[PDB]
Amino acid sequence: AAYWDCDGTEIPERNVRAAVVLAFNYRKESFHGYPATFIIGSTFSGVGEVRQFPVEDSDANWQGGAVKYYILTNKRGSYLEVFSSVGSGNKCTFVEG
Repeated sequence: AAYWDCDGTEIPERNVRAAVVLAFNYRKESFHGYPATFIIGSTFSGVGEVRQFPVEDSDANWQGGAVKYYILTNKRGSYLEVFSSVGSGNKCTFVEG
């Protein structure tokens, strides 16, 4: 199975896919503070509405507390990236299989 490598920790692909659909399920900042929204006129304007929603490295979906990893996505995931809440090395790498 594919996965994302976040600074030496595997984020399961199914968790990222779950975060895409959860991100667009909730009103802005209403599910334990998330999702963040980036609407028309924002730095994401050209890709359509983008949302930020946290993701776990474990067999669970996020629902409160510290945010260590997160996704950015548009509704269809035609834009989809995964990040860790660190500095320089924040972007996670997609690994096929």
